[PDB]
Amino acid sequence: NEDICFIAGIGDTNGYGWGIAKELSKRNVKIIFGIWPPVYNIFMKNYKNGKFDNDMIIDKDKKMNILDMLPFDASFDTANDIDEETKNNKRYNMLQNYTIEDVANLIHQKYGKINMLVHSLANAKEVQKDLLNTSRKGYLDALSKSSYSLISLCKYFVNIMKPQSSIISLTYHASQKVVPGYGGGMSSAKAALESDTRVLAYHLGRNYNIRINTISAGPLKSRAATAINTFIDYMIEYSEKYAPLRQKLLSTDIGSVASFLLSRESRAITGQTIYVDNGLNIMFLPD
Amino acid sequence: NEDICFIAGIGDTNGYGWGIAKELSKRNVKIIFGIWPPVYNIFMKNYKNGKFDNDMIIDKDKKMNILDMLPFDASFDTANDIDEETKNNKRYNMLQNYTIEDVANLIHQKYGKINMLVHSLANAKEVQKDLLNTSRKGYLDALSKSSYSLISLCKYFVNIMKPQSSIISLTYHASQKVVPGYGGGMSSAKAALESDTRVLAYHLGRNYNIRINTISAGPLKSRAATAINTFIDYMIEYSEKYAPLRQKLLSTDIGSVASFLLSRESRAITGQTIYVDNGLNIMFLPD
Amino acid sequence: NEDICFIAGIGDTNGYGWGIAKELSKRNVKIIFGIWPPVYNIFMKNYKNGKFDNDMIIDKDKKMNILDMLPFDASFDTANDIDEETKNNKRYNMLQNYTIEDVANLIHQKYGKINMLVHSLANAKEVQKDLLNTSRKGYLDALSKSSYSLISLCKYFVNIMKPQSSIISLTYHASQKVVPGYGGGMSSAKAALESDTRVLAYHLGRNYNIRINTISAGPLKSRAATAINTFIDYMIEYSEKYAPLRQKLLSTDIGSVASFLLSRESRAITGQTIYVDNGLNIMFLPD
Amino acid sequence: NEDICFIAGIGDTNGYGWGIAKELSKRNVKIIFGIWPPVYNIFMKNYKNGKFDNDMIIDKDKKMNILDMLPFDASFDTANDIDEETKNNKRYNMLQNYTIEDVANLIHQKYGKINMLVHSLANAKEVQKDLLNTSRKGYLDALSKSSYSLISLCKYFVNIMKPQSSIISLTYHASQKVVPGYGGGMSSAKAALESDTRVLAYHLGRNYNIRINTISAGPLKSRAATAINTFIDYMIEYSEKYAPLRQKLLSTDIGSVASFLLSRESRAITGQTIYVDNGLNIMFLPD
Ligand SMILES: NC(=O)c1ccc[n+]([C@@H]2O[C@H](COP(=O)([O-])OP(=O)(O)OC[C@H]3O[C@@H](n4cnc5c(N)ncnc54)[C@H](O)[C@@H]3O)[C@@H](O)[C@H]2O)c1
Ligand SMILES: NC(=O)c1ccc[n+]([C@@H]2O[C@H](COP(=O)([O-])OP(=O)(O)OC[C@H]3O[C@@H](n4cnc5c(N)ncnc54)[C@H](O)[C@@H]3O)[C@@H](O)[C@H]2O)c1
Ligand SMILES: NC(=O)c1ccc[n+]([C@@H]2O[C@H](COP(=O)([O-])OP(=O)(O)OC[C@H]3O[C@@H](n4cnc5c(N)ncnc54)[C@H](O)[C@@H]3O)[C@@H](O)[C@H]2O)c1
Ligand SMILES: NC(=O)c1ccc[n+]([C@@H]2O[C@H](COP(=O)([O-])OP(=O)(O)OC[C@H]3O[C@@H](n4cnc5c(N)ncnc54)[C@H](O)[C@@H]3O)[C@@H](O)[C@H]2O)c1
Ligand SMILES: Oc1cc(Cl)ccc1Oc1ccc(Cl)cc1Cl
Ligand SMILES: Oc1cc(Cl)ccc1Oc1ccc(Cl)cc1Cl
Ligand SMILES: Oc1cc(Cl)ccc1Oc1ccc(Cl)cc1Cl
Ligand SMILES: Oc1cc(Cl)ccc1Oc1ccc(Cl)cc1Cl
Repeated sequence: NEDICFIAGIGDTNGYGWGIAKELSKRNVKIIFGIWPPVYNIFMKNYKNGKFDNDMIIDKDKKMNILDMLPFDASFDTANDIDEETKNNKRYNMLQNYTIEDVANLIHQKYGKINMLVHSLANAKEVQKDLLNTSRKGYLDALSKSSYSLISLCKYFVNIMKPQSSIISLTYHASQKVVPGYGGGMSSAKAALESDTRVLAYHLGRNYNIRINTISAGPLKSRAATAINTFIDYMIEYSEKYAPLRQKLLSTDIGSVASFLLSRESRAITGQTIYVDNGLNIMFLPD
Repeated sequence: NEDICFIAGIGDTNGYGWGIAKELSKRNVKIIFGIWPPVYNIFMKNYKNGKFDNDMIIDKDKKMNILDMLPFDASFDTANDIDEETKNNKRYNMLQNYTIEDVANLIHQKYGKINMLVHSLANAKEVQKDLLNTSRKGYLDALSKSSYSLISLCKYFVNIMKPQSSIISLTYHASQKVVPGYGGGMSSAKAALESDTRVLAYHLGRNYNIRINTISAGPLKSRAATAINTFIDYMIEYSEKYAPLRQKLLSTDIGSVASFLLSRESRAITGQTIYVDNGLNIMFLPD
Repeated sequence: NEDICFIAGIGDTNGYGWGIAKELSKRNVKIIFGIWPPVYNIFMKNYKNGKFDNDMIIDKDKKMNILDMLPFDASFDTANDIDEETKNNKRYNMLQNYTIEDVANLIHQKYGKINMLVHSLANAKEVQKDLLNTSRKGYLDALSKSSYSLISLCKYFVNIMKPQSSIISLTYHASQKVVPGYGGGMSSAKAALESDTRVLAYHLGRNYNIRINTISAGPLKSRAATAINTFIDYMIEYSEKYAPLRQKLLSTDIGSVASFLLSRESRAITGQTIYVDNGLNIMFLPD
Repeated sequence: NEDICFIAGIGDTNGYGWGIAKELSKRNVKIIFGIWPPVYNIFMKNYKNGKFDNDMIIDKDKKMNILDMLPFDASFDTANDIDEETKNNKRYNMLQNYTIEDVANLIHQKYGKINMLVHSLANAKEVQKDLLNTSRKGYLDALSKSSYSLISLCKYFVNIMKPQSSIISLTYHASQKVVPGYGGGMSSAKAALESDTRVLAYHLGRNYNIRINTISAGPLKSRAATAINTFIDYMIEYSEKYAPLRQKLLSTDIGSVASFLLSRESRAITGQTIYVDNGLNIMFLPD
């Protein structure tokens, strides 16, 4: 009965955010996209010109249903946080209500309360450097955008969410085991995020009866995966060769798990890291 | 084609087996019950007598569709393995073809290939003794009926299963953290079950493209729970007071997760221990 | 043969840093203290006036041996990071060579290379708030001082350390399980630190043949423990009542583990979180 | 008083038992060997013949001081438990008092109370079969000789131990992550051992103030390793290539950790699985 989900983190149809949007669409959930300003206009132009029409197809006689597309920057908690330089940057100057709090309000004003929230974003200026070579600023940058954004998303979205709502984010196993190449303190950020998921599950469960979990996804060749210098090709080849299930991992494989976790079906699951990675995580060595 | 699930471990309607059966029925999965011989004839009597009618109600829609109900003993792998005493037993004498292999063959003969397997059983003759006071015979019994039974189930059932099939079992957090009353080597059995789940995931995944996972449930006042040392009333009271989600854990809460994990929706998840306990496992201590 | 250890984080003799210093002293390791400027002068004055003389006693006819006491701020990586305001702050104006890099150099110039390094510090402006109420600045503050400080300590100290050197830090179980009261993103910081310990173990082991581990200590009534608002009294009472070993946890209990980990005895252990907490961590519920 | 350690699981000098014996000897611990009857007389022959002389050398200082060497079978708890076949066996007929209880009594009769206990043994009749092809008899054998043996050891040995005593066993990471050749239910046995370590820690800690821990060792080319499926040459080659610390793992590396955990130095550590594998366990995949 009128399910509304806000997917924070979508710049195209090659990431998990898209896969999550498709699977939720299949379940008749109304989709609102939160889009980072640097790519917002290139996203809208593409969409308008029907460049994603093929990607919105679900099976046959069923195509995706996007309720809304909003500019969104998870760096900024409230309008008062936006530094003057960003406020007048070429790509930010034409946009408004793009902070975490302002999007929360905008959504509420326009559609009332929502019941599903997705954290599908991450960033680190120095992802290309290893932990040892990461500067304090670069490290704090990764934690701020990749980790804290989650806590902020919750602080502000819980006011516009109904009890028994569900919140998921996306993580990676480099938090628990060493993955060379996953630098800039991204591993640090994922560890924090998985730990924050537990602490948040406590507060949100007790105070609001809201669930929060995180999906630790396997490798997908998304735009950001390529920014890591290649790393992602190796990860994919390795996973397809050594995982219990040797099959290509699709963004919709994650989508359908996200979808389950966001629905009332998973009402007794909260605070968990759920692995959606073809079982790779359970392996010790290659064979 | 429809789906067929064999559920091994149903003795009444107050356990997880029944709850898993209910949820799969919502999805129109044809259900087959594996019933432990000692309680087979009383179960049949209660069923005939319409004592479960109410518990088989799904909603205005339809009622639980039970394909078949057969006697099943996880203590014996093949007909050869049954001893004199059991063969000579009041309850078993009147029944036949209840060993793991016999049941595989019988299901297959009658209904063909299945695609969903549920291990929802456990036993430990010395459950009421703490680990230090448990005998070798007692300890190996717990592992035999609660642990190996899973490996046996797989070995024999895989020949009668389709590719892309799915298997689940039930575990408890006592495997990972000390739970004082959970004796007799049940903690040990659960630890081995959770690890066996991984190894099996590797084997079944690579060789047959079949998934296996385990659900770590919170407390439910079932026939078996009632036997421990009351242990279960305490566990339930503690969970409902300190879990992130303060709400009654129902057998159907686990059922709906079991249903997801047994469907194609979770095609990318294998070898995992999913926690369905209202988030109790994430807590360090009472708050 | 001339063992030199730099303990970063010591404001008095009530914290772990002191306990680690005593146990290392007992092994004839030369001790250098790194002291945060806000408490440096009050520390020296106390020491000079023999206020710690009782605390330096080890058994009989054996008293602690402190090679040096240096002002140290783990907020600043190099002299170029120190903001002008701090540089002229009442407590910082009379001190110099107190950044991570400058202490590394100072130590090297004065004593040559060292072989043991201890990270025994932590801080968070908003420790009193829960994760949900923690601001972005407060969260980043905790990660910067509590987590990154470790990575920085390593980046700069590896140049002044011999191969087969050992590095330990101190962590807390709130990283893995929820501990209400452990706020400000300290839990976040500890999770990062435990994950960073693994990544660092990889780089330091391969490139320098240096080990790094972390001790997850139980509750101790240190100065900082009291800053958490009481929380620590509850933690201590709980631990003394429910831990496998019901005995008072002493700073020297941690000291002797640190000491082992820093010695060549632990040459095959790296990247690990070692629990020194009277076994509390292994418990699920109170009894 | 001096310390006495019983080491159960010595068959030659190429295993972990011997390495643990060497390191404890450095500390002047009096060593008692528990030797599996099938290899008792060849061990005695080799010893008399001075085949171990070289391996008993500690340094210019002193040589390994072995208090006693007795026949020990972890397959039998008491004299009553030995069957006809074993009683009738070539190797056993000439020996006596080799059951777990008999050995406890005999040590106690001869030397009094001990204070250090080492479980360094394992067995699995079907180790060369993968888990899916392992029989019930095979699986329960692995658990019986490799798992329960620990619980038995404790039950019987605690009466002959001082308060504040310490116990260790050896495990392998195959319990937590899939290691393809580690069959026969050895992975299962190790999983149960690691969990049993926690439960035992609770019981022994509260009731007797006794600690128990387990060491998860990396690969060592021992008699038993040589039997697996060569599995062990691969494990060793992989470990030496990908572990954080690229150096040969020696039995004495584990020995020195065992020695620490068995001393008062580790009074605050219990119920733990300590990893001594050069940090191999922290790696996700080869780099
Ligand atoms: N792709 C993988 O292999 C993989 C594996 C594990 C986890 N993940 C996780 O999945 C999530 C999505 O990553 P992806 O792989 O889909 O890449 P992606 O190309 O989808 O990028 C994520 C999106 O987040 C947006 N974003 C970046 N900074 C933002 C900010 N400050 N505010 C708002 N939005 C911002 C980007 O525009 C981008 O569109 C990430 O959290 C990532 O850590 C990905
Ligand atoms: N009830 C809980 O609180 C709880 C919490 C976590 C996990 N679990 C797990 O869920 C599973 C189901 O148990 P439950 O809690 O529903 O209680 P239950 O008694 O309803 O289920 C146990 C069933 O196993 C059957 N069984 C016993 N020995 C058998 C044998 N040798 N061969 C075949 N069947 C045998 C019994 O007939 C019984 O019906 C168990 O594996 C249990 O470990 C239960
Ligand atoms: N005390 C406990 O109960 C407990 C439990 C688990 C872990 N720990 C960990 O042990 C470590 C030591 O804490 P403690 O309990 O001994 O408290 P403590 O009173 O010893 O405080 C730690 C020291 O670090 C110093 N410090 C703070 N900020 C610094 C900076 N920017 N640069 C340099 N030094 C700085 C402080 O002056 C203080 O003396 C911490 O990392 C803590 O997280 C403590
Ligand atoms: N070797 C490795 O690579 C490795 C890695 C991790 C852990 N471990 C563990 O270390 C321990 C010691 O084994 P190892 O590697 O030194 O090889 P090992 O052969 O030297 O030690 C095993 C010993 O156990 C004894 N034993 C076998 N069955 C017995 C029974 N029923 N009763 C009493 N004793 C019995 C054997 O006589 C043998 O001497 C084992 O528990 C093993 O699981 C070994
Ligand atoms: O978490 C990820 C894991 C993988 Cl294998 C690939 C991509 C991932 O996602 C990111 C990684 C680094 C940065 Cl800076 C940003 C993002 Cl979105
Ligand atoms: O695992 C369980 C956990 C809980 Cl809290 C309650 C019941 C459980 O299930 C069992 C426990 C012991 C035995 Cl002998 C048999 C079963 Cl079916
Ligand atoms: O980690 C700790 C755990 C406990 Cl139980 C007590 C004190 C601890 O140490 C700290 C906690 C918070 C801050 Cl802001 C600084 C420090 Cl040194
Ligand atoms: O646990 C082990 C792990 C490794 Cl890598 C090598 C040897 C090991 O030890 C054993 C393995 C199997 C059996 Cl049947 C008996 C033992 Cl003593």
